[PDB]
Amino acid sequence: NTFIFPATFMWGTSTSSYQIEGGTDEGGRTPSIWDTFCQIPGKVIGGDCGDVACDHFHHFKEDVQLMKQLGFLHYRFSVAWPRIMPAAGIINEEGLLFYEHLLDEIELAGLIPMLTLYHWDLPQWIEDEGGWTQRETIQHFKTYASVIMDRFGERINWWNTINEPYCASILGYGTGEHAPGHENWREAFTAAHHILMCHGIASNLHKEKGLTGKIGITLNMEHVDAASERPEDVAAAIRRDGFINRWFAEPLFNGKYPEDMVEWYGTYLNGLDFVQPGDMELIQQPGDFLGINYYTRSIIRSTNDASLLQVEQVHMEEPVTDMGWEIHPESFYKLLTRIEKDFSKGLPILITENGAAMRDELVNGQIEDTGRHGYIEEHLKACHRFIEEGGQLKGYFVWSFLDNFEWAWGYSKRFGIVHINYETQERTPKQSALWFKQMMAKNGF
Ligand SMILES: *[C@H]1O[C@H](CO)[C@@H](O)[C@H](O)[C@H]1F
Repeated sequence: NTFIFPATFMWGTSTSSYQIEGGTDEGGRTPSIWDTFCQIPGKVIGGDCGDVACDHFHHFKEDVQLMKQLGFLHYRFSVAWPRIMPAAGIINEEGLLFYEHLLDEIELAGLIPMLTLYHWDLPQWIEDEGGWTQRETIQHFKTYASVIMDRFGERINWWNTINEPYCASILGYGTGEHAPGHENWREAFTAAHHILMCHGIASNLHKEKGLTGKIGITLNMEHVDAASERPEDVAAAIRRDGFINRWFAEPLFNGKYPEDMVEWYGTYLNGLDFVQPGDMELIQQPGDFLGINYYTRSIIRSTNDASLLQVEQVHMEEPVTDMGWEIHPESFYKLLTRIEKDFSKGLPILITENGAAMRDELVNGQIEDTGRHGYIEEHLKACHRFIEEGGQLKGYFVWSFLDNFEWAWGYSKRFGIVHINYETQERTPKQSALWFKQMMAKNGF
């Protein structure tokens, strides 16, 4: 009973610029939308902000070194837009420089990087103009994406255009739970449209520059189950499915929005007026791979409330993380299968984010995060069953190399395999991290 992964399975770890970097007002960086957002009372637990965070801006050389010794060959990070374009058309050399020195270390250590272009930290000066609700913002992204592709490109093996368009649009302008924090469904869908286009934008700039590195977008997807066999619950699950999965996957591989969902939104879509000629075509560019982020399945029931979807999420209390998320690895194998079947039916699948947050305690310099550990392994068994069965999964990046700013949850939630002591900023690998190093060694378990 062993699980040996492919010979070329890419193993790595992922992080995000605002979530770890710190150095918010250093090197010319100007405020991002989350710096404004974290300041609104009640938006983020304990009022935590991305101020300092893990301070990766100063400890990066050690962190990359710490990765190598940990056994990792791939590292996915993101570039802080506010660090590159602190203002309308200016290009901050000091910022392009930080990532350069970072890349030096990546290569010096002998690792293969994956640069994520957009990971929710939009420049506040851009949100001032209307942010993602304005087509013009797509032009500002083109500017940003070109600079980074020209300044590099000859050193990037994998390009990750947008990380989870669903969060940045639905949660950022619709539910108000992420930054900038608007509660307007007409904006959320307009924003989802514009961010989805920025994926095409970067994919075009990619072909024109003739870069050789791979390119793909990242969607957070979730397997959905109906709460009961009642017709309304089944309909409820369908809606939730199109809401998170189909509304972003459909345009990516089919060049269209889910018809059923388009109807359910109706008025809020304003008749798809935000869609201009050539937009859908621009958006339908799968690229060389499809990045996926998964954590747990959702159990859905119907309600007749005042919410957009009118769906309720049954809160499974059985085996859950410190975040209250159910631990159902079966659903991961199930979601991966459904992703191949539709949409990627062939195209390489890369798991750009998978992990869990548990309560961590130090026992004489070591953290026995048996819980987190069991979570990675079990979910890896699902990826293994997908493979072996014909699954095109070519990689897996454990989410959070280090504990970091967990958005609205702040620092209270730790996804790291490496412990961060925020009073001293010192790093300390968790048992789960040691387990991963051994695992990648034998390339299995
Ligand atoms: C994947 O989800 C985790 C857990 O919420 C976030 O910290 C990452 O930014 C996201 F890409």
